[PDB]
Amino acid sequence: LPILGVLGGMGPVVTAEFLKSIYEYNPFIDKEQESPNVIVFSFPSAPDRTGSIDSGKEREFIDFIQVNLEHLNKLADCIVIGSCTAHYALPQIPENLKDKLISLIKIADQELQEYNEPTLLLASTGTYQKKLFQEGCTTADLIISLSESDQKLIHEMIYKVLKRGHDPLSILRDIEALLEKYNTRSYISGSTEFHLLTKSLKLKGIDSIKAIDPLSTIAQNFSQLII
Amino acid sequence: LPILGVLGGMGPVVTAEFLKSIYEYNPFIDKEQESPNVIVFSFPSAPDRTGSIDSGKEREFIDFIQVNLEHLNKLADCIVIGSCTAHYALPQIPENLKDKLISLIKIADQELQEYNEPTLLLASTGTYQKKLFQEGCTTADLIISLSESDQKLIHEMIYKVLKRGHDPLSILRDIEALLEKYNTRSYISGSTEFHLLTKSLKLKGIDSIKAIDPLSTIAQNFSQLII
Ligand SMILES: N[C@H](CC(=O)O)C(=O)O
Ligand SMILES: N[C@H](CC(=O)O)C(=O)O
Repeated sequence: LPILGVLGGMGPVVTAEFLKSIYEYNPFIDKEQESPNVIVFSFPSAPDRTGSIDSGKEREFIDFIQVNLEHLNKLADCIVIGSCTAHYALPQIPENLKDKLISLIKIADQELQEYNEPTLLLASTGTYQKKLFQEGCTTADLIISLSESDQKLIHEMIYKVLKRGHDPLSILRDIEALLEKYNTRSYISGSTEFHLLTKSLKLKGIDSIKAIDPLSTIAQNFSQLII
Repeated sequence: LPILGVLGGMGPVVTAEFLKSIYEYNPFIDKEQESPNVIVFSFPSAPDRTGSIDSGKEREFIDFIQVNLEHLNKLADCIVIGSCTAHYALPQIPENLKDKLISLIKIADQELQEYNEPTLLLASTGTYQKKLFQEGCTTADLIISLSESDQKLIHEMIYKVLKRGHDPLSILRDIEALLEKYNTRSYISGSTEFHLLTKSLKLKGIDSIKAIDPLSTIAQNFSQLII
């Protein structure tokens, strides 16, 4: 049977919610033996991703990712890292451990190709600084980049609201204002913590915003993707 | 840093919710590097626990638990199995793999000693048949056992409602009626799926019922228990 391995804890709140999403979107028909097999390493003790970018101890962070990829390579058939920012480590990791990896950057890119409309990349300054989406996406011309001022406001939303488990709907007004400002009906979850907002919107039946949210997509399409 | 290993997927819905509970009840102060480190094996492909009791393939089920305990023994400092029923396998597993194990039966027993009032064991027929609580708890005289008719109604709640992810509050009326019938203000989560009801009650501020719910307790007391 096909096993998904999640290297998560980045942050833990969204890591936990992602696991809920998997079984929410893959309900069983008769017996729960049908349902997805998943291994989660929720290690919040990973050194902060955006924090490690402003240090010589990117090295420390890349080691974290490498050792845990070694462990999960032995245990899982596909792997996901529960942080977009964290994908910056991948050029330093040997090609063999990235064999099973399913990139959140690539998943985002596939969705955006199908959607084919300008879309606002909501992400941390560190994700922006590492230019993961602009360098990684075939659809980069459809990505609207936040200004530096708005990047910091998003960083503030992620850390002061979403990572601390507060109601993701509490930032919806600020987000509609950004979408309205940058003149788009659509966002990319450049930070995985926007999985939490994506869920709260779907739950509330707000279908006016189009979320390109890789963790949602991985959950929805678990049967097809994991083999 | 201290790592909790969860052998779960039994069922997956409650396994996912338990991981949410851990970070809900252990919010970080400044940085999320503070937060709990957890490994989850959510394998719903485990053969049904109550189902395996009515077969010669208890053997198949005990092997599942043993191999996964071997894996988690190498990776974690404490282990929990996310099924009460599943604890029936433990007499067959060698003492060395049970070193790190934190029994849900024992955790329930500790809580009930402190509470010290008659309490209704809500559980599957298979948990009842294996007599895990009556044989395992020092406080067994405080446990009120369901009749066989009511055991089947609970089995129906677990499988038709809670395991399929439906609103745990949808069974609250039926549960108040059982507590009222057996003349008590208190239940034991003999099935782990009653973690889901315990959460939905705490969220709704219903403090009239006292839940002896081991997964809640493990989450609340993560710092103290995990070392
Ligand atoms: N939430 C992660 C960054 C992190 O907090 O590690 C991301 O995808 O951007
Ligand atoms: N939910 C489990 C039984 C199971 O479904 O495996 C229990 O604790 O009873």
